[PDB]
Amino acid sequence: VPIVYDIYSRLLQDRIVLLGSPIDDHVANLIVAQLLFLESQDPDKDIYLYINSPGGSVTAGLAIYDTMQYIKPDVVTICMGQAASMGAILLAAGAPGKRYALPHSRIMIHQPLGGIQGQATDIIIHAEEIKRIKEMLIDILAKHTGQPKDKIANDIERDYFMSPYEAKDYGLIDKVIEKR
Amino acid sequence: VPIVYDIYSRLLQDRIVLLGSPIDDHVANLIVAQLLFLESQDPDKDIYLYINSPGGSVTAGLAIYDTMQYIKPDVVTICMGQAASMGAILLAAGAPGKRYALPHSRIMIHQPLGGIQGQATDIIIHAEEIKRIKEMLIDILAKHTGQPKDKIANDIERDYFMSPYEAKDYGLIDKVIEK
Amino acid sequence: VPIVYDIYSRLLQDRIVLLGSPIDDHVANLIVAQLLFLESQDPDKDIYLYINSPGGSVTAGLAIYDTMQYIKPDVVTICMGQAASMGAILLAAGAPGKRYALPHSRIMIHQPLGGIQGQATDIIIHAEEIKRIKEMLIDILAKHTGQPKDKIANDIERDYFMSPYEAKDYGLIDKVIEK
Amino acid sequence: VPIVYDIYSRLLQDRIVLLGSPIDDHVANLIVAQLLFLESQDPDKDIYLYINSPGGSVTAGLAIYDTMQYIKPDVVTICMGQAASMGAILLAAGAPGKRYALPHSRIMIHQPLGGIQGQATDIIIHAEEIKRIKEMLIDILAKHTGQPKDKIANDIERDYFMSPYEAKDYGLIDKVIE
Amino acid sequence: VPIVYDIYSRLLQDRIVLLGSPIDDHVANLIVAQLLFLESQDPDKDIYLYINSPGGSVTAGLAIYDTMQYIKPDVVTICMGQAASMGAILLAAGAPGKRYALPHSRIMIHQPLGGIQGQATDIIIHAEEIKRIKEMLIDILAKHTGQPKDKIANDIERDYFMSPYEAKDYGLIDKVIEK
Amino acid sequence: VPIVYDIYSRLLQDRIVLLGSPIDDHVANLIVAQLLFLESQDPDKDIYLYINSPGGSVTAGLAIYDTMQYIKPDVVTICMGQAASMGAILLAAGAPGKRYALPHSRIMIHQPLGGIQGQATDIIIHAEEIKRIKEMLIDILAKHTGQPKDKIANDIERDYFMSPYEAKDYGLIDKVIEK
Amino acid sequence: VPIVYDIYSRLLQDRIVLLGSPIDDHVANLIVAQLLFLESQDPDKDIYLYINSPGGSVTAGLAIYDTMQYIKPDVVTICMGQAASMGAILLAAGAPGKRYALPHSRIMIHQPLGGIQGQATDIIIHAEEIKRIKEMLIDILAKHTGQPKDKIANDIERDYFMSPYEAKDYGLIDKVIEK
Amino acid sequence: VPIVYDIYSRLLQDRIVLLGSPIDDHVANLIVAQLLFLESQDPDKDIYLYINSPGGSVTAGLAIYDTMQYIKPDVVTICMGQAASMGAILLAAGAPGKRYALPHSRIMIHQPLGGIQGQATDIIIHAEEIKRIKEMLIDILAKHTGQPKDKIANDIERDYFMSPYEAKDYGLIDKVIEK
Amino acid sequence: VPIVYDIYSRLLQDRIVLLGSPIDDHVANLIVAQLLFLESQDPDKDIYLYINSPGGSVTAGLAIYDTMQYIKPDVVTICMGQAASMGAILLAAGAPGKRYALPHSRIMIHQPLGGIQGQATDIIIHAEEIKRIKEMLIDILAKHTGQPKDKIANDIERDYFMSPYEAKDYGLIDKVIEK
Ligand SMILES: *C(=O)[C@@H](C(C)C)[C@@H](O)C(=O)N[C@H](C(=O)N[C@H](C(=O)O)[C@@H](C)CC)C(C)C
Ligand SMILES: *C(=O)[C@@H](C(C)C)[C@@H](O)C(=O)N[C@H](C(=O)N[C@H](C(=O)O)[C@@H](C)CC)C(C)C
Ligand SMILES: *C(=O)[C@@H](C(C)C)[C@@H](O)C(=O)N[C@H](C(=O)N[C@H](C(=O)O)[C@@H](C)CC)C(C)C
Ligand SMILES: *C(=O)[C@@H](C(C)C)[C@@H](O)C(=O)N[C@H](C(=O)N[C@H](C(=O)O)[C@@H](C)CC)C(C)C
Ligand SMILES: *C(=O)[C@@H](C(C)C)[C@@H](O)C(=O)N[C@H](C(=O)N[C@H](C(=O)O)[C@@H](C)CC)C(C)C
Ligand SMILES: *C(=O)[C@@H](C(C)C)[C@@H](O)C(=O)N[C@H](C(=O)N[C@H](C(=O)O)[C@@H](C)CC)C(C)C
Ligand SMILES: *C(=O)[C@@H](C(C)C)[C@@H](O)C(=O)N[C@H](C(=O)N[C@H](C(=O)O)[C@@H](C)CC)C(C)C
Ligand SMILES: *C(=O)[C@@H](C(C)C)[C@@H](O)C(=O)N[C@H](C(=O)N[C@H](C(=O)O)[C@@H](C)CC)C(C)C
Ligand SMILES: *C(=O)[C@@H](C(C)C)[C@@H](O)C(=O)N[C@H](C(=O)N[C@H](C(=O)O)[C@@H](C)CC)C(C)C
Repeated sequence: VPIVYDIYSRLLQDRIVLLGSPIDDHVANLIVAQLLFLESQDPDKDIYLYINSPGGSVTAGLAIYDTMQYIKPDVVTICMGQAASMGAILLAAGAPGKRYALPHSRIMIHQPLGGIQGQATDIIIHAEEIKRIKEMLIDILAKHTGQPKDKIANDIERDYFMSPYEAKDYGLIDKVIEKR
Repeated sequence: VPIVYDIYSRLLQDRIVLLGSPIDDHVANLIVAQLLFLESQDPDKDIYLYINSPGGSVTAGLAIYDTMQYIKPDVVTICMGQAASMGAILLAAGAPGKRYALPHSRIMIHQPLGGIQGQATDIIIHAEEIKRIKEMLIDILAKHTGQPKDKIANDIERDYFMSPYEAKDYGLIDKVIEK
Repeated sequence: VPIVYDIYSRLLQDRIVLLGSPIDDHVANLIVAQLLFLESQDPDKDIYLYINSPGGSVTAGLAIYDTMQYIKPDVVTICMGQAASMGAILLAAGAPGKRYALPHSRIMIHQPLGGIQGQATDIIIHAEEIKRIKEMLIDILAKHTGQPKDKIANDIERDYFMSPYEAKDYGLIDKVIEK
Repeated sequence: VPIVYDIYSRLLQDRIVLLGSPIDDHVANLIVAQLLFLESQDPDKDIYLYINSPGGSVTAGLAIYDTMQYIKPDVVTICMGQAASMGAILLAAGAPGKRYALPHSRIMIHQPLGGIQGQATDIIIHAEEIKRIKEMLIDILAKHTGQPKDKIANDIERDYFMSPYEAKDYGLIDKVIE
Repeated sequence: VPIVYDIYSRLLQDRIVLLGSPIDDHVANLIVAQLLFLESQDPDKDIYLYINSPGGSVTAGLAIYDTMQYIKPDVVTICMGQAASMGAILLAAGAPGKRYALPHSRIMIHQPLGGIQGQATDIIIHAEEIKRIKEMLIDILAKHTGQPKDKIANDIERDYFMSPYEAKDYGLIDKVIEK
Repeated sequence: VPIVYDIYSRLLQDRIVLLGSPIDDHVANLIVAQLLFLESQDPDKDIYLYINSPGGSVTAGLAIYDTMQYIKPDVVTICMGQAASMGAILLAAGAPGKRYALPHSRIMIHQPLGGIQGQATDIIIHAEEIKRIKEMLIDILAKHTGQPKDKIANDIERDYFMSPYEAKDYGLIDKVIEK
Repeated sequence: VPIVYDIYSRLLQDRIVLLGSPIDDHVANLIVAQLLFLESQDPDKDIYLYINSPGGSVTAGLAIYDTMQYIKPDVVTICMGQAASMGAILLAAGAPGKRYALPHSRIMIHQPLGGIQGQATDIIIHAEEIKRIKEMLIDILAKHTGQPKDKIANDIERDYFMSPYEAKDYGLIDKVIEK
Repeated sequence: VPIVYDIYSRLLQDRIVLLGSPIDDHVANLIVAQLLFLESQDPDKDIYLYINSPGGSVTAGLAIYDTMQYIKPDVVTICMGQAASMGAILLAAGAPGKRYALPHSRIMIHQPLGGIQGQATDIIIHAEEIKRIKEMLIDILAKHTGQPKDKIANDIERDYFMSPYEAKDYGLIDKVIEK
Repeated sequence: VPIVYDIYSRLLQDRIVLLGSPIDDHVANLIVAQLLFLESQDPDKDIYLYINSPGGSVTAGLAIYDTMQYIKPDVVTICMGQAASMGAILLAAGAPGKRYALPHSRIMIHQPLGGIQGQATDIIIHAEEIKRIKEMLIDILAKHTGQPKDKIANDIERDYFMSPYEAKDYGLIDKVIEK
C-alpha cells in the first residue's frame, strides 16, 4: 500500500471511496466510517464510491445501503470490473443521474442464498426470514431502477448478467463513461 | 459374529429381527429384506422386531414403517435400551396389543431435523417438504397412539423422553415386560 | 448380511431386486446383472424392483433404465422411503400398470446437475451436452407419465416433491399400496 | 454381490463380461483374464462385453483392445449408460456387425490427456510419446469406423459427444438395440 | 520493502507503476488507485506501467483496462519477464506507439477459463456469460492489434506464446527495447 | 474376482501367470510362488507370463528375474499394454525365441531411480550401490538383447519408449503377435 | 531487520542490492525497483548486486536480467554462498570484467524444469515453449561466457556444479575475490 | 523487541552482532548486511559476533564465512550456549587470537548432511557435489584450527562434542572467558 | 503492548528485565541483548531479572547463565509465578544475597530431557553428551546452593517442587519477599 498518506487516504481527500472486495461486516464498517467521515467534513459535496465487488453478506450490504441513503451528500456510484449481487444493489442505489459504469464492467443481479440446519420449526422460521429479505431486495431494486416488482422478481430467480449498456437500459445505472 | 449359521441367521429361523443401530438406507434395506423374507417363509406367523435405535434417516425409517404395515404377518415390537426418534415410531407401529418395552428402556419422540443450502427459492421449497414430512410423522404417531394430531404436534416440538410406563400411558407401547 | 444364501440372494430366488442406495456405476452394474440373470432364468415371469434411492449418476441410471425396457420380463417397480431424481425416473419406467408406491414414500423429479471447469470452448461443449441430457430426461418422463413435454420441462426446473397420491395423479405410478 | 456363484461368476457361465468401471491396470487384468478364460472354455462361441465406462488408462485400455483382437471368439460389444474415451475405442473394437448401443446410452471420443513434470529434455520425450499414442488411437478409430484419419483427428481435438444414432452414423457401432 | 518513502512510493513520484503479480481484485484496486492518483497530480504527463504478470481475474483485469483508457494521461506499457492472458491485454492496451517489451520477455494470449457447478439452467446461463466475455476479449485484442476478429478468435483457442519480436509483428507492442 | 477356482487360479491350471501391477515385494513373492508351483507341477512344460507393468522395485524385479532363469520350464513372455522399466527387463528375460508383444503395447527402458538422505558418508555408500545396480541392469539388457553394453548405457540415460516393432529390432522381443 | 533506515535501506544508499532468496515475481519486482531507483539517483555510478540464490522462476529471472542489461549503470555481480540456476545466469550477466565470486561460494547451471497437465495438443504447445526457453537460456549463457552454444547445451543437461575457479575458467565470472 | 533504536540496533552501534538462530539464507543475508554496514562505518575497528547456533544451510554458512574473511575489520567470535555444525565453523573462523567461548557453552563439529532423489546419474552428480563440499569444510577447519586435514576428516565422521577447554586444545577457539 | 517507549522499554530504563516465557534461542538472544545493553549503560548498577518461566532449551538457558556471570553488574533475580527447570537454575544464578521469590511462586528443579534417533553409534555419542550436560547442571546447582553434588543428583532424578520457603532452605534463593 504505497505512501504520499497511503494511496487510499490520499484519494479519500478527493472524497473517493473504494469498495473493491467481497462485502462482509469488516468491509461495511470501513465503507460506513468513510461515508460518515466525508459527511462530517462537508455535508454538501458529492462522494465518489467506486464499486468492484462480487457481493457478499446481505446485512453488511444493507448497512452500506442505509448509510448511502441517510447521509446528506449525493453518493456517485462508478462500476469498474463488476458490481454483482449486493454490489449491483449499491451501484443502483447511487444518487439519481449519478450512477456510472466503465464500458467493459459487468453488472449481475440475483436472489439471495442462505444455509439453515436444525429442527423443522427453526428451518421454517429462517425460511420465513429469507423470504422477507428477498422481498426487501426486490423492493430496493424496483425503487432505484423504476422496473415493476414482478419483473425484478422474475429476473433475479437465476443469475442475470448485463453489459453496462444492458444495465443502463434496465435502470441500474444512468450513464456508461469511456473517457474523462 | 459367532456361528452355529451366524447367530443373527439362527435367530431369523425363530422369526426374530434385530434393529440395533442408527437407521440409514443400508440398515433399512437389511430390515426390509428380513421382513419380506419372513413373510415369504410364513405369511401367518408373528415376527419379533427388537428395537435398540436412536433413529436416523426419516425416509429410511418410513421404508421400514411401510414394510411393517404392508406384510401379512403381525410385527411384535420389543424396546431394549432405547427407541428414540424414528426408533420410537417403529416401536409404536407394532401390531395392536403386541408392542412391548423392557423396564429400564427409554422412549423419546421429537420433530425431524434438516439442513438446506442454496437460493431462497430452493430453501422455501425444502422448508415446505420438511413441513409435509413433519405432518406425516405426526399423522403416524396419532394413528398408532390414539392421541389427537394437535397433542402429538405440541409434544414433539422438543425432545420428549419417557420411561416405559409413561410410554404405555402415552399409547406408544401396550405392555412393560419384566420376566 | 444374514444367511439362509445371503438374505438378498434368497429374495433374488423370488425375483426380488433391491435398489436401496445412491446410483453410481457400481450399483448400476449390480442391478443390470440381476435383471439379465432373472431374464435368463425365466424370460416370461415378472421382476420386482424395490426402489429406495435419492438418485445419483444420470448415465448409471440410464444403464438400468434401458435394461428395464430391453429385457423380456415386465419390471414391477415399488417405491419405499423415496424415489428421487434418477430413482423417480426408474420408478416411472416400470411396466405400464405395475408401478407402485407405499403410502408414506416420497417421489421427487428435477433437472440434471453438472460440474465443468476449463476453457470457454470446453464449457460450451459440456453445456450443449447437459442440454441434450436434460431434453432426453424430459422425453423419458413425458413417455412414461403421458404428460406433455412443456409441463414436464416447467415442473423439473426446481425440486418437485410429491406424495404417492400426487405421483399417481402425475402418472409416475399406477397404484398406491397400503396392504 | 449376491450369491446364486456370485452374480458376475454366474453371468460369466453365459459368456457375459461387465466392463462397468474406469479402466486401470487392475480392471484390464480382470477383463483380459475373463476373455482368456472364455476362449479356453470354447474358442468358437461369442463373448458378450457390456461397456459402461468413462475410460481411464490408455495402456490398460490397449491391453483389453489387443486381447479382444487376438482371441478366436468374436467379442460382441454393448454400450449401456456410456462408452467414453477408451470405453468408446473398446466399444468400436467389437467384432464387425456385432457392436450395439442401448438407445439412451452416450458415446464420447477425445484425444488423450497426460501429465509430465521435470527437466525440459524429459518433458519433450514425453510429448513425443503422447503424440505417438494420439496417432495410434486415431489409426485404431479410423480402422474400426471406416472414417478417414484426418476426420478422426479433427473430431477428437475436443470432447465429441454422440447419441447412439450419431455413433451408428459415425461407424463406432452397427446397431442401436430397439 | 526498502526505505528512502518505500521504494515503490519513490518510483510512483517518477510516475512508475509496477504490475508484478497475478491480477485479482486487490491488485486491480491498487493499480487503479495509482493511475487515479497520478492523473490528479498531472493529467498531461505519461504514466509508465511495468507489466510482469501471468494474468488472473478477467473482471479485475478489465477494471485496470477501463481505468487505463478513461484517464487523460497516456499509459506507457513495458513488458518484463512475461505478459500472459490479461497481462497481454493490458500490455496491448498502452497508448498507441508507447507499448514496449524487453528482449527476453514473453507474451501469451488465450481464451478465458471458467468453472460452474449446479443445475443445467445455471450451467447454460454461465456458458452464455463466458461466451460474451470471450467475444469481448477478442474485440479488445482486435482493436489494439489491428488484427481481424476472426484471426484473434482462431489464435486464442489454445495458448499462443510469442517472443517480443513476434508480439511486435502481431501488433501487441510497438517496439522491442534493449538499452 | 470371479469364480469357476478364482479366474487367476483357473488360468494357472493352463500355466498362465499375470503380472499386471507395479512390482513391489508382495507382487514379486506372488509371481515367484506361481513360478515355483508350476515348475513342481511339471518342470518340462512352458509357462506363459503376461506382463502389463510400469515396473517398480529393482530388488523385487530381480527376485522374479532370477526365479525365471533358475526354474527348469521355459518362461514365455507376452507384453500387453506396457512393459516399462523392470517390466521391460522381465519381458526381455523370457526364453530365447518365446518373447512376444501384442501390436499396440509399448516397451520402455530407463536407468534406475533412487532416494537417499543422511550423512555425506552414507550418501556416497548408497551412490556406489546405485552405480553397481545400474551396471547390473545394463549387463542383463545386453545379455538378453545382444546389444553392446555402451549402446544399452547410452539409451537408458532417459526414458526410451518403443513400439513392439522397434522393441523387436532392439532385441527386447522376438515376435509381434496380432492373432 | 535492524535500524540505523533499516540495514538493507542503509546499504542501498551505497548502491548495494542483495538478491538473497529464491527468485519469484515478488523478488523480481523488488530487485527491478532497486535497479531503476539507483539508475535515477545516478545513471553513471556502478551498482553492486550480491547474489545468494538457488534460482526460481525463469520469467522472474529474465525480468531482472533484461533490467540489468537495459539500465545505464554497470551492474557488478558478487556471488556469496551460491548462484544456482537463474542465480548463475544473473551472476554471468554482470558488466564485463566486474563479475566476482567469494572463494567458498558455488555456481551451478542446469536446463529449465516445467510441469504441464491436459490435452495432448496443450502438452505439445508447452513442450515447444519450454524448448524455446531452454534455447534462449543457452544463448544468454553463450553470450556472457563466450562458450560455444553446443558446449553449454551439453553441460546443462544435468546439474553442473563449479567451484569459483572452475566458474572463472568457464567464463561465468572474471575474478575470485578473498580479501 | 524493546526500544531505546530496537535493542539489536542499539548493540550494533557498539559493533555487536548476534547470530542466535539456525542458519538459513534469510539469517545469512541479515548477518552479511550487518558485517558490510559495520565495515563501511569503520573498516579498522573490531566487530563482536556472538554465536548461539545449531548451524543449518552450508551455503548460507559459507556466505557469512567468506564475508567474515573478506571485510577489513577483525571479527571477534564469542560462543554462548552452543556453536554446532556450521556455527562451529563460524566460531573457528574469527580473527586469530580473538575466538572466545563462555565456560558452559558447547562446540560440536560434524560432516555435512544431504538429500537427493531422482535418476542414478543425478544421485551420482549430487554425491560428487556433497563430497566436494565436505572436502571444502575440512579445508576450512584445518586452516583455522592448525590440525591436519586427515585428522579433521576422521574427527567429523560422527558428532564430535567439545567443552570450551577441549575446543581450545583442538584449536577451534583461543580463550575460555568467565568474568 | 502499551506505549509511554513501549512498557518493557520503559521498565528497561529502570534496569528491569522480564523473563516471562519458555526459554528458546530467540528468548536467550533478547535476554542477553538486554543484559549487554544495561552493562554498557552502567557497569556498576544492579540489574533486576524477573523470572516467570517453565524453562526450555538447556543451551539457550546456559547462554543466559554465562552472560549473567560474565557481565560486571550484579543480577538480582525475582521469582514470580514459577521458576522451573532452567528457570530455577537462572533464579539460583543471581548475585549472592540478591535472589528473591514472591511468597506464592513455586520453584522446581529436574534432570534434563532429550530425544535422539539413528544408528547405535550416534545414540551412544548423544547419550554421553546428555550425561555430560546433566553433570554440568548438577555442578552449577551445587555451586549456587552450597548443597553437596550427590544430594543435588538424587533430588533432580524426578520433578522436585518447592514453595519459596523450601527453596530458601535448599539455597536456591536468599529471601522470600513478604510484609
Ligand atoms: C450477493 O451479494 C449474494 C451472494 C453473495 C451471492 C448475497 O446477496 C447473498 O445471498 N449472500 C448470502 C447472505 O448474506 N445470506 C443471508 C444470511 O447471511 O443468512 C440470508 C439471511 C439472506 C437471505 C451469503 C452468501 C450467506
Ligand atoms: C430421529 O430419528 C430424527 C433424528 C435422527 C434425531 C430423525 O427423524 C431426523 O430428523 N432425521 C434427519 C432427517 O432424516 N432429515 C431429513 C433430511 O434432512 O433429509 C428431513 C427431510 C426430514 C424431515 C437427519 C437429517 C438424519
Ligand atoms: C438425480 O438423480 C440427480 C442427482 C440429484 C444428482 C441426477 O439426475 C444428476 O443430475 N446427477 C448428476 C449427473 O449425473 N450429471 C452428469 C455428469 O456430470 O456426469 C451430467 C452429464 C448429467 C447431464 C451428478 C450429480 C453429477
Ligand atoms: C479416455 O479414456 C481418456 C480419459 C480422459 C483418461 C484417456 O484416453 C486418457 O487420455 N488417459 C490418460 C492417460 O492414460 N494418459 C497416458 C499417461 O500419461 O500414461 C498418456 C501417455 C496417453 C497419451 C490419463 C489416464 C488421464
Ligand atoms: C488470463 O488471465 C486467463 C487466466 C488467468 C488463465 C483469464 O483470461 C481467465 O480466463 N481467468 C479466469 C476468469 O476470470 N474467469 C471468469 C470466471 O470463471 O469467473 C470468467 C467467467 C470471466 C468472465 C480465472 C481467473 C482462471
Ligand atoms: C523401473 O522399474 C524403475 C521404476 C521407474 C521404478 C525402477 O527400475 C527403479 O528405479 N525403481 C526404484 C528402485 O527400486 N530403486 C532402488 C531403491 O531405491 O531401492 C535403487 C536402489 C536401485 C538402483 C524405485 C522407484 C525406488
Ligand atoms: C533455476 O533457476 C531453475 C529451477 C528453479 C532450479 C529454473 O531455471 C527453472 O527451471 N524454473 C522453473 C520454471 O520457471 N519453469 C517455467 C514455468 O514452469 O513457468 C518453465 C516455462 C521454464 C521454461 C520452475 C522450477 C517451475
Ligand atoms: C550443520 O550445520 C549441518 C546440519 C545443519 C546439521 C550442516 O552443515 C548441513 O549439513 N546442512 C545440510 C546442507 O546444507 N546440505 C546441503 C544440501 O543438502 O543442499 C549439502 C549440499 C551440503 C553438503 C542440511 C541443510 C541439513
Ligand atoms: C527445564 O528447563 C528442562 C525441560 C524444559 C523440562 C530442560 O532443562 C531440558 O531438559 N530441556 C531439553 C533440552 O534442551 N535438551 C537438550 C537438547 O536435546 O538439545 C539436551 C542436549 C540437554 C541434555 C528440551 C527442551 C526438552
